[PDB]
Amino acid sequence: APPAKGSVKVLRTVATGLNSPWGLAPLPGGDLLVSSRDEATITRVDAKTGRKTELGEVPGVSPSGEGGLLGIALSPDYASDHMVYAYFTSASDNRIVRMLYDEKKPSGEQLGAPDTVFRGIPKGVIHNGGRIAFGPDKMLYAGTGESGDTGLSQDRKSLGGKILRMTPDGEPAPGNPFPGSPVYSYGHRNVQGLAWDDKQRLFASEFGQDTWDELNAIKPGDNYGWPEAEGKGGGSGFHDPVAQWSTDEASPSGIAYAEGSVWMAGLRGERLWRIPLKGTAAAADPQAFLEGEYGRLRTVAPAGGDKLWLVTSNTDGRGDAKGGDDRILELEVE
Ligand SMILES: O=C(O)c1cc(C(=O)O)c2c(n1)C(=O)C(=O)c1cc(C(=O)O)[nH]c1-2
Ligand SMILES: O[C@@H]1[C@@H](O)[C@@H](O)CO[C@H]1O
Ligand SMILES: O[C@@H]1[C@@H](O)[C@@H](O)CO[C@H]1O
Ligand SMILES: [Ca+2]
Ligand SMILES: [Ca+2]
Repeated sequence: APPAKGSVKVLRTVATGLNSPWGLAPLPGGDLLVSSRDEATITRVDAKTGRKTELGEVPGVSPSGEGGLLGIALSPDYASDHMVYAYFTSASDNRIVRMLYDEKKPSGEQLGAPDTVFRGIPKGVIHNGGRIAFGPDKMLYAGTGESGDTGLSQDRKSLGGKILRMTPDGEPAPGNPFPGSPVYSYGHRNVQGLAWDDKQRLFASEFGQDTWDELNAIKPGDNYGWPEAEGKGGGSGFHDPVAQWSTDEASPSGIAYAEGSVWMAGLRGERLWRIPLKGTAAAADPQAFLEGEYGRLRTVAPAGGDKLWLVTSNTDGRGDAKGGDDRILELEVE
């Protein structure tokens, strides 16, 4: 369905001056919530003006290296329950909490005390994963990393190097591949992107080491090969990527599905990748857009129809931040 050749138009800059923006949760009314990894804040961005409101600081966050306040996601029933979920690196682990958001409260006081729904994910200075999202099945999904310990990914008993699927209350999701376990898929290095297509099939981005970054089509119980395999050609028993990229051209974090393609934000690549899909295969060659125009790109989210939100990441410790960084852009895509 999507054309082989795509396009990306930057309609406008929506907001500026964000610090280490990471998680992005589009609100029903058109506004955005954005987390800061290193400041541990969640901030509301007014879509029209770019005006920023600090909701508050998430308690218990311990930023260091790639860890800190990471993915955020609205409850599937957010419109009525006003619950915001957050994945973050604590003193001891990575974990997921939920907080009651009340926009009628003073700035800084808008987040209720966190309810911890899931704990115990391995942490390190690197490879903490951190992207969370609710699937069309109303279950909570989380990408993790192996924390720099390559031995965790293949170990079904370790929460490191996995995609997890749980109830919103933090219990293993009914119908998961392994009895009593929140593990959905394994053999992952570091996963910071999740998105579903129109047929409710999950895709995930992944950072490779020095050779191949990945876009994977995720099936429950499948083994994506890390650390014995990296990129395509993993061998029998391993599930290969839909597409792979050199680490200098990608190093991908967030992904979004829109207009029949996966859109993938590249950090080191400083570019937005388009992967048009036919079923769970690439329909045509992936194409990159915006290379070096806005620096590092971390997060991309659907804004409805042919529109995307895109978040830069030049303030995350590995960029050269320019005046006004980091920013959110509005894109119109094909
Ligand atoms: O191979 C690379 O050049 C490269 C670059 C980056 C980056 O641009 O920050 C990451 C990685 N690799 C990587 O493997 C990884 O897990 C990772 C996590 C992050 C992040 O900032 O959260 N960046 C990177
Ligand atoms: O190193 C390059 C950088 O200069 C920019 O072009 C983005 O892509 C990276 O591979
Ligand atoms: O039928 C598939 C549809 O599900 C979508 O993936 C686009 O490609 C078509 O061939
Ligand atoms: Ca890498
Ligand atoms: Ca793999």
